[PDB]
Amino acid sequence: EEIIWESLSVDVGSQGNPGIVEYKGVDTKTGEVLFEREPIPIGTNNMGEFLAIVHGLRYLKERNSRKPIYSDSQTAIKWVKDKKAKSTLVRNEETALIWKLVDEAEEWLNTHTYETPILKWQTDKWGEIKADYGRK
RNA sequence: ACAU
DNA sequence: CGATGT
Ligand SMILES: [K+]
Ligand SMILES: [K+]
Ligand SMILES: [K+]
Ligand SMILES: [Mg+2]
Ligand SMILES: [Mg+2]
Repeated sequence: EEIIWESLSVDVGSQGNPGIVEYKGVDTKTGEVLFEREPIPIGTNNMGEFLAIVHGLRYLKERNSRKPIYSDSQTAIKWVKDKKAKSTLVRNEETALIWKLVDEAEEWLNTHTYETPILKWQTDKWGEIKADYGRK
């Protein structure tokens, strides 16, 4: 603790895993929805969590904001740190779109800088992240 | 085990 | 119960 309330919180939502994936980012303090990605027909939870963080980085950088990002995904936080999404999802025609977005997110990370802290949301202490989809 |  | 990940 404690929660850094001046922050952006992101989360994935899905219908199946693998399944339809979407994500959104919210103001941690107010819950205001700041961005929401159109659903992607097939992806994994972790790909979506990764895309949500990278989109947050891009959203904050464009707005000259130094706020941190919270994610509840140990996996996606590590993938962003490594600039490499180590997903097991088959690459095929059905998964081409999510894999294109993941490839492009990695490419963005490899061509841009940021100081944004990427912080673990401590669900066990604080409850569900503010960007959660309320589906579980 | 832990994080989803 | 199933799945994605370290
Ligand atoms: K949920
Ligand atoms: K969770
Ligand atoms: K497991
Ligand atoms: Mg999550
Ligand atoms: Mg959630």
